[PDB]
Amino acid sequence: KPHVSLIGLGNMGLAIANCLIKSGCKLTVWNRSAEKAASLVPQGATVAATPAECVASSPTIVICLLNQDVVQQTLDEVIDLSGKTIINLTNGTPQQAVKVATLVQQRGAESYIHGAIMTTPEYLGQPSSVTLISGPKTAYESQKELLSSIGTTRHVSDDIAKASLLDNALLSVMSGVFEGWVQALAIVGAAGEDEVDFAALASPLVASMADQLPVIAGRVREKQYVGGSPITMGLEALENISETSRELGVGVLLGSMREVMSEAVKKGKGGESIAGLVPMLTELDKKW
Amino acid sequence: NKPHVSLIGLGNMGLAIANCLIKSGCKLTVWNRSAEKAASLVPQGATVAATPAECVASSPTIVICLLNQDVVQQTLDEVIDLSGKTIINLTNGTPQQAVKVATLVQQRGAESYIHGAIMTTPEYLGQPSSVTLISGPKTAYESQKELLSSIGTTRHVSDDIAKASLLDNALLSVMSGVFEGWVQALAIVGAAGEDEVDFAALASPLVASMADQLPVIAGRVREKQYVGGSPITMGLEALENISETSRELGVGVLLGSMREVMSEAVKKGKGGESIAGLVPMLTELDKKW
Ligand SMILES: NC(=O)c1ccc[n+]([C@@H]2O[C@H](COP(=O)([O-])OP(=O)(O)OC[C@H]3O[C@@H](n4cnc5c(N)ncnc54)[C@H](OP(=O)(O)O)[C@@H]3O)[C@@H](O)[C@H]2O)c1
Ligand SMILES: NC(=O)c1ccc[n+]([C@@H]2O[C@H](COP(=O)([O-])OP(=O)(O)OC[C@H]3O[C@@H](n4cnc5c(N)ncnc54)[C@H](OP(=O)(O)O)[C@@H]3O)[C@@H](O)[C@H]2O)c1
Ligand SMILES: C[C@@H]1CCN(Cc2ccccc2)CC1=O
Ligand SMILES: C[C@@H]1CCN(Cc2ccccc2)CC1=O
Repeated sequence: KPHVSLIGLGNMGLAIANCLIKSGCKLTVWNRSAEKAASLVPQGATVAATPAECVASSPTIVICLLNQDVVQQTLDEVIDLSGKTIINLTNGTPQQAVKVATLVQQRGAESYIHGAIMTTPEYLGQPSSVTLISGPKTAYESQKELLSSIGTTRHVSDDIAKASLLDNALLSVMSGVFEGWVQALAIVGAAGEDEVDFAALASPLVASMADQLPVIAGRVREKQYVGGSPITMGLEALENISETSRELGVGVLLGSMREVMSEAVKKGKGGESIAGLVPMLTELDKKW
Repeated sequence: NKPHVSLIGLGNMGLAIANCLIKSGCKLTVWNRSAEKAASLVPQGATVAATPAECVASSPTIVICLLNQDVVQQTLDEVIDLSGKTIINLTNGTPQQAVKVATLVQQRGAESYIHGAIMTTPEYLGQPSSVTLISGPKTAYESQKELLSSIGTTRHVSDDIAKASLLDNALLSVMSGVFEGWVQALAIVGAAGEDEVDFAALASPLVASMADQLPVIAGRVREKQYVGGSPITMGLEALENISETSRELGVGVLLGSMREVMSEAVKKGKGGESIAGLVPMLTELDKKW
C-alpha cells in the first residue's frame, strides 16, 4: 500500500482521510486536536505526535487546514522535505500559495501542487465532485491516481497559484448566491410562506440566470455595458427589497451591491448594465 | 375589432410591453412623461395620449409599468375616474405599496386591480418561457389571461394583491446576490489576465452544483436544521481570502453584508452552523448589515 500523510482532520480533512483509507493508502495523520483521528484508528490509520513526524512517515503529504497561515505555522519546525511531494488542499489567496510553495521548496520538497475542492465533505469521493489542481503537469500526472480517491480532478494550470485564483472567483459567486438566498428565505419565512414551495418556484428562475452568466462574461470582456436593465432601475428594486424586509421586521444584506450601484449612478454609469460594475471594482482597491 | 388597451410608462420594460401588445393585435394608446419614447410605436398604429387621464379614457384595460410605486401614485393623483377600468400594474414595489395602490384604484371606481412581477428582461418579453407572476382576484386574472399571454407565461400566485410583489422582492434578492458574486468573480479573473468566457464555461457545472443546493438549504431553513460539514467560521475565512485575493490584484470587493452577518453569527455562538443558520440572524432583527 502506498504511504500517504495527512495534516488536518477538520470537516474536510476527515473526509479526505476516509477517502484515502478507502482507496487503499497506508495513512498517517496529524491534527492539533488529536482526538479528531478517533474514527480513523479502527480503520488502521497511524497518528503522528507532531507535524514533523507525520511528514517523515510518507513521501506524499496532503494538507487540509483552515487557512494558509495555519499551514505555515504547522510546517514551521518541519526542516526536511527532501523526497516529499506536497498536495495542499487549503483555501487561500494566490500569493499565499506562492508563499507555501516557496517554503516547502526551501526545505527540499520535490514538488508542490495546490487543489481547490469544489464540494462539501459528504460528497467528497464521488465522481461528480470536482477538485481543481494547479502546478507542474508532470507532478499532476504523478499524483492523479492518488487524487482520484477524492473524486474527479481538473488540472487547470501549471501555475501553482491558479487553483486558488479560480477558487476565490468561484467562491465569490457562491457567496453572492448564498447571501441572496438567505435574504430571500428570510423574507418568505417572515411573511408566513413555505420555504420549500418558494424554492420550487425560485430554482428554475435561478437555472435561467445561471445560463446568462456566460452572456454577462462576454459583455464584460468586450466592455459592452448597454442593455435594457439599467443600474438605476436595479438599484430601485434593491431599495424595495430593503423596505419589504423592514416592513416584515427582517434584516437586509446586499449592502455592498447597493453601495457600488449608488456610486455607479453618481459617476454617470446609471444607464449601464450590471456588466458596468466590473470596472468599478478593477479600477479601485475599496471594500464596498 | 382589435381590443383597446392603454399603457402608462414607456421605459425599457414599458416599450417592450407596448411592442408585445401591438404584436398580439391590440389597439394601443400610450402615455409617458417623455412623450417622444412613443416614436417607434406610431408607425405601428399606436395612439399617444396627452395625459394619464386621456390615456385611461381611451381603453377599458390599463397596463402600468413605471419606475416605482411612488411614480404610480403621482400619476394616480392625475387620474380621477377609473369606472369601467381594469388596472394591471407591472411596476416593481413592496407588498404594502401594492395594498396602497389597490386602495387608491378602488377609490377611483376601478372594476379590478391585479399586480404582476415580470421575471425577465425586455428583450425576452413575449417568449412563452418568460414568466410574469400575477396576484389579485382570480376572476380578474382569468379575464386578462389572454391579453397577458402577449408578454409570455403568467402564473397566478395568490388572490392576495401583495403576493406578486412579496415573491418579486424575494426572487430579486437571489438575483441581486448572484449578480454581486458574478461581478466580483469577473473582476478577479479579469484583473488576473484570465478570459471571462472561459471562466464562465469552467464555472458552469460548479454554479449548477450551487443552484441544486438552494432547495436543500430551503428545507433545512424550514426545519431549523443548521448542523452540517461547512461551518460559517470556515466560510468566513474563505470570504476574507476573497478580499485579499482582490487586494493583491488592485480589485475592490463586494460581499460586505455577507461578511458582517457571518461575523455576527460567530459572536452569537452560531460559528459552527451552516449557511441555513444565517436566516434566523435576519428574521430576528431589523438591521442593515
Ligand atoms: N468544509 C467544506 O465544505 C469545505 C469545502 C471545500 C474546501 N474546504 C476547505 O478545506 C479547508 C479546511 O476546512 P474544514 O471545513 O475542514 O474546516 P474546519 O472543520 O474548521 O477545520 C479546520 C482545520 O484547521 C485546523 N486549525 C485551525 N486553526 C489552527 C491552528 N491555529 N493550528 C493548527 N490547526 C488549526 C483545525 O484543527 P482542530 O481540529 O484542532 O481545530 C482543523 O484541522 C479550508 O481551507 C476550507 O476552505 C472546506
Ligand atoms: N429588466 C428590466 O428593465 C425590468 C425587468 C423586470 C421588471 N422591471 C420593472 O419594470 C419597471 C420599469 O422598469 P424600466 O426598466 O422600464 O425602467 P426605466 O427604463 O428606467 O423606465 C422608468 C419609467 O418610469 C418613468 N418615470 C420615472 N420617474 C418618473 C416620474 N418622476 N414621473 C413620471 N414618470 C417617471 C420613466 O419615464 P421617462 O421615460 O419620462 O423617464 C419611464 O417610463 C420597474 O418597476 C422595473 O423594476 C424591469
Ligand atoms: C461547494 C463547497 C461548499 C463549501 N465551501 C465553503 C463554503 C463557503 C461559504 C458557505 C458555505 C460553504 C466551498 C465549496 O467549494
Ligand atoms: C430579471 C430582470 C433582470 C434585471 N433585474 C434588475 C435588477 C434588479 C436587482 C439588481 C440588479 C438588476 C430585474 C429583473 O427582474
